[PDB]
Amino acid sequence: DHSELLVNTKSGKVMGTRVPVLSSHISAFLGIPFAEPPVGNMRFRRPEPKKPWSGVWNASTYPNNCQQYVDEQFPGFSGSEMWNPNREMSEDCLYLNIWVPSPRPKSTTVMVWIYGGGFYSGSSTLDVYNGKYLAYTEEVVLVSLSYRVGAFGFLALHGSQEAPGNVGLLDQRMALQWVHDNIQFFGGDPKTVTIFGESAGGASVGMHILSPGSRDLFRRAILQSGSPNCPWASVSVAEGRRRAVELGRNLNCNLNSDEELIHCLREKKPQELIDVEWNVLPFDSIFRFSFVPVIDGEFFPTSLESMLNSGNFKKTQILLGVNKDEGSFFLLYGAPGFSKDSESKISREDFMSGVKLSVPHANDLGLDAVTLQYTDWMDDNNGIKNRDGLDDIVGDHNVICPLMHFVNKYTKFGNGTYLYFFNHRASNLVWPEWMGVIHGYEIEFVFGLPLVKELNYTAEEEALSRRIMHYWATFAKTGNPNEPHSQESKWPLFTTKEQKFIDLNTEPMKVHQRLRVQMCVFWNQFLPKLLNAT
Amino acid sequence: DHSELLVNTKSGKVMGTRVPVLSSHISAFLGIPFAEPPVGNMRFRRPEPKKPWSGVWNASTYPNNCQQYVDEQFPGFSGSEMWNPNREMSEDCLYLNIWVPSPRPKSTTVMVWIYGGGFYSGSSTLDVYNGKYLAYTEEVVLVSLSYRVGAFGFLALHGSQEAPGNVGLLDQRMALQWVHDNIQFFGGDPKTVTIFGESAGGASVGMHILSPGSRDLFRRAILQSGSPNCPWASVSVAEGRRRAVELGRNLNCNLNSDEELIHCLREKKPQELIDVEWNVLPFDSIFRFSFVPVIDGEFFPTSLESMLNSGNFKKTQILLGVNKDEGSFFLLYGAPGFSKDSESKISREDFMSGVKLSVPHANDLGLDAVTLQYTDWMDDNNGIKNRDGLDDIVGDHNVICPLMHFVNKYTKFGNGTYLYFFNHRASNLVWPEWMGVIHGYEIEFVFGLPLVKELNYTAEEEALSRRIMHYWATFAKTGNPNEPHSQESKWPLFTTKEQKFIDLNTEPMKVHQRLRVQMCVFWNQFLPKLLNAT
Ligand SMILES: c1ccc2c(NCCCCCCCNc3c4c(nc5ccccc35)CCCC4)c3c(nc2c1)CCCC3
Ligand SMILES: c1ccc2c(NCCCCCCCNc3c4c(nc5ccccc35)CCCC4)c3c(nc2c1)CCCC3
Ligand SMILES: *[C@@H]1O[C@H](CO)[C@@H](O[C@@H]2O[C@H](CO)[C@@H](O)[C@H](O)[C@H]2NC(C)=O)[C@H](O)[C@H]1NC(C)=O
Ligand SMILES: *[C@@H]1O[C@H](CO)[C@@H](O[C@@H]2O[C@H](CO)[C@@H](O)[C@H](O)[C@H]2NC(C)=O)[C@H](O)[C@H]1NC(C)=O
Ligand SMILES: *[C@@H]1O[C@H](CO)[C@@H](O)[C@H](O)[C@H]1NC(C)=O
Ligand SMILES: *[C@@H]1O[C@H](CO)[C@@H](O)[C@H](O)[C@H]1NC(C)=O
Ligand SMILES: *[C@@H]1O[C@H](CO)[C@@H](O)[C@H](O)[C@H]1NC(C)=O
Ligand SMILES: *[C@@H]1O[C@H](CO)[C@@H](O)[C@H](O)[C@H]1NC(C)=O
Repeated sequence: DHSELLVNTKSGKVMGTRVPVLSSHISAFLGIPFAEPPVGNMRFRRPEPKKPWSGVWNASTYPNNCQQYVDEQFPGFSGSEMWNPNREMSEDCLYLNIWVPSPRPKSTTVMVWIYGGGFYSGSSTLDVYNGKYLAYTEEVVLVSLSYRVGAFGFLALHGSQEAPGNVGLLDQRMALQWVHDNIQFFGGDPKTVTIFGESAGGASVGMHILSPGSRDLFRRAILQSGSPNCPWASVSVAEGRRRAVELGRNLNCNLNSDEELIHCLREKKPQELIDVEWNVLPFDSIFRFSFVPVIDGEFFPTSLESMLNSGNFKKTQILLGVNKDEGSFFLLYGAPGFSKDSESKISREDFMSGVKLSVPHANDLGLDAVTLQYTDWMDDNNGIKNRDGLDDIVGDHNVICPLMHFVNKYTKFGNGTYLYFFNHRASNLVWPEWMGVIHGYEIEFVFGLPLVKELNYTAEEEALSRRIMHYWATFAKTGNPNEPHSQESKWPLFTTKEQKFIDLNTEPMKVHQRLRVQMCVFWNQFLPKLLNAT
Repeated sequence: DHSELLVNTKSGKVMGTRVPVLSSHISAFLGIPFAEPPVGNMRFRRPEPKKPWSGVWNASTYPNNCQQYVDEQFPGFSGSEMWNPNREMSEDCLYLNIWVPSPRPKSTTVMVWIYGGGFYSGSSTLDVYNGKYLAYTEEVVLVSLSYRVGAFGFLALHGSQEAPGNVGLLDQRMALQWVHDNIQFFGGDPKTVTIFGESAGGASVGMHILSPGSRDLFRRAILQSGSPNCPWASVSVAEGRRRAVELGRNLNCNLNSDEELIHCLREKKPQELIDVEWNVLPFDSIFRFSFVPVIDGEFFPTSLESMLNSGNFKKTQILLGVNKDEGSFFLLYGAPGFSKDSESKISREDFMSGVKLSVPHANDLGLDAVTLQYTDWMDDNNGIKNRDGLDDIVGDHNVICPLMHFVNKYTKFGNGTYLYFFNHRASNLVWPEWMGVIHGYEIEFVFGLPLVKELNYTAEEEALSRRIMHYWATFAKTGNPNEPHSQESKWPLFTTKEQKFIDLNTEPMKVHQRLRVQMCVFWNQFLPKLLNAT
């Protein structure tokens, strides 16, 4: 061995780079390969482990991002563009990044970040996912992985080994296997790996908790605004096959066999796929994504609900939560009457339109039930109430209530649950006020952006960020976000009986109980019963 | 003619009696016949007009009450016994009573009282229905009528002219015809007759508004805690026939034809019928009564809802309303966990039991919907909340929400609607506090009991009574409860757009809008849709 930036791993040697962070410096190993390029005939296939290399892999720069749909709704607007790929796209995109304190630790807590983006997009290289603040401030080794999205990751033709489904999740698993096998060389402890992620990454985290083939590869878990049972995070194998054939149909493929369909899809340029990906959804919907995880009998041995009910999952500690206005983004992008530069007060007809888009699988009685539950009939033409109503419908149904169902099912068998409600609206938010505390906007706090002066956060936002980062890292280290014997207020354990959680914001800690219970009884128990009966 | 107590009517002469009232005196003509005794072979038959008589009918004393079930739940307790027959019972019971100011007016406003009691009980002669205070204080001629209840009034074998159904309602119509024909001799104006009643009497009032054969016989209407469309106030002709045959079956009757069944029922003593009357209900229920009005194609030409929708009803002014805790009585008598001398905090299981009794025609999804609508899931074991919840369920479903549906349908075609919410709990109430403002407990205020010192009301309750009596009588006189050009606060008109109502209590008037709208959308629109689909 020779110097701090050189690490010899089981796949070969890697040379990283020294990075400044908050007046100090750490090491960064960017763009390390964890799988063979899933290109050509390996499109849609399971990933294969990266063949070891001779020489020194240069890991001074970010890798390519996976091939994906790029948002152009607000060209140049920082609010949207901060989510788009900031590197060239390529199918050659299975890489990971590691930020390591300096001096190199010996055996320290590891955190592995799994990006969101609806299973159709996302990048490990975004500015908001820069691991250097968290690695430096909390003294963790912070890994970000990547995985195939869209059809490249989730095209599913169950029965075929050429496009089985779930390959994106197997990408994530392979990176976790590599971390298990190699992170000791960077000074990480492979026995103390926390996986964490947001939205689709939060669902993904839950999915590794459930999947037998993944559970052993990590210790602990954090789920931010996402749950493995969310209504958008998986499809049946029949629905997967249906969408894959419809994809073929949109590209004039031969549909006579899997073999013909796959061969045709493998010859298309990546953009051809992405150009028609959104055409295969079965309903007029918002918060529904075309190529997502499939309940295949393999990655997931049975239905998610039967797994949760029977305790068929990894038993460990989890820390998880939701933002106050999870719905607002999806409505802005997808529902009539919502706009970025308006207050977006919603008429009764835009309301009813929005209900239908939000619960696309409901029949008419079901839509009446939703409408009744969320309408203030003493004031039914209030545009603000209609707007916020629909924001709650989308948030509750797609994020908060499936998370609460997960949390209640998990807590029965698990070894410690910590639950949060993030309701701080950042002082420098570029999105309009009506959108509130937006899906994804806790991530900048978790990654320490407010510690960076030039980004224009307040001092109280810096404090909030430091507190969150320290909850997250102390939890990853110990299974408990609270500092042993500190003076600070204690985040209590969520238990089956008392169902406690805390808010996360710049005000003194407040403990509450039974997060959105009234609505979640509707979404989790009554409505599914209504739709099954009718 | 000769003196004030002697009146010559079209049926013959009547001698009344002079009655003291509040330091003064008025005349009372008690127990005047309006139909032939509906006895023997006339049991279950339409009423026949009373044959005129020679000589002077002595009308100095109250008539017999109709044959009915007598409440013995709290023997001797004034709260219950004030509702029971206070005269001997007889099938010979079709009489009316008239209270007339002194000196005899010439042509004054007339108010005709139709008692409640679920169509199975009630009496014109109760102390709480004594018309002398209202007649004296407001200078109206106050009539109370009677009508056959239970099977005697409502046994229905559609197709037969021996027991057609609705004969009790035809009793009421015959008394109204007699008033139309004869009240001028008492100094009443037959062109200005208001019919008013409570619970089943309120439903009955609505029924005469709807029925073509009754509409012409009165001018204006007042409905207290009852609506013609209430779920307990009518049955289909198939359900009527079913219950009449089951009545036969309970009495070992021959069931081979209507002719045989009726003949057998006509030989029974009245008590035999009453002893088994409650056995014929199709469900385990509260707020459901065995022999009630039938939707026959004659009294009611079509379904009540089609009548209301098409404007097929008398167009006039109406004044109507509800009490705050309409449910409490039915729960006390009928639901587990409610008792008179306890606070009646209700367990979750007594709650679920009570929901089932309250909505006996719902399937299991429907019961889940009701449960969800009325349960505070942040506090679901609160015994007080469970108690009050069920009190609201019973009240909303059986009284307030059908009244609100009636009020909204009527107001579209009608000529002026005044709506109230009576929420004063009397200072001397003998029932427990949990029961609140009980079904029937506005009646003592409408009839002026609080003006009587010995009855132990407060001075503010006396004021309330006087205000109510004056609303009721000014409305009966003019079609508007408000005094032209007075200084007092104005009860506004309920309109389709603004849906205003007032509270009635001892505090300054408050105007509100959209009475229990949130719950009434559930009962009136969503739940019936849910039960029809499933
Ligand atoms: C986590 C991850 C990402 C986030 C995010 N990204 C921005 C979301 C990008 C919006 C594109 C939707 C159009 N979705 C589409 C797709 C296709 N075709 C389409 C064709 C027509 C219309 C829409 C289409 C094909 C490929 C798949 C997508 C944003 C937010 N939070 C996030 C939190 C908050 C607000 C702004 C955006
Ligand atoms: C308007 C009119 C009457 C009212 C009233 N009357 C008191 C209500 C009497 C309770 C009896 C129910 C049992 N109903 C029953 C019947 C039969 N059999 C039964 C057999 C078993 C059990 C019950 C039975 C046969 C005949 C029909 C009834 C009361 C109130 N408000 C009223 C307002 C308020 C509280 C106290 C009572
Ligand atoms: C998490 O699991 C640990 C250990 O498996 C639990 O700690 C045990 O608690 C039981 C009962 O209180 C004791 O009998 C054991 O001695 C404990 N084990 C150890 C090693 O401490 C702990 O209670 C679990 N935590 C939660 C929140 O369920
Ligand atoms: C009740 O009916 C009366 C009369 O039928 C209504 O008064 C009429 O109002 C219309 C339109 O404002 C006028 O053209 C008539 O001249 C009025 N008639 C009389 C004789 O006054 C009255 O508006 C109705 N009230 C309600 C509340 O609907
Ligand atoms: C590694 O490759 C990157 C690619 O841009 C380059 O910028 C850098 O100079 C290279 N460093 C070394 C040590 O080869
Ligand atoms: C911070 O604020 C300045 C001054 O208004 C502004 O010009 C700049 O764009 C902001 N910087 C960032 C990184 O948002
Ligand atoms: C009328 O009959 C009643 C019946 O009790 C009786 O009390 C009263 O004395 C009679 N009065 C006359 C004038 O006959
Ligand atoms: C009125 O109050 C008195 C004194 O306590 C009581 O004894 C009496 O029963 C009450 N009277 C009535 C009519 O309720």
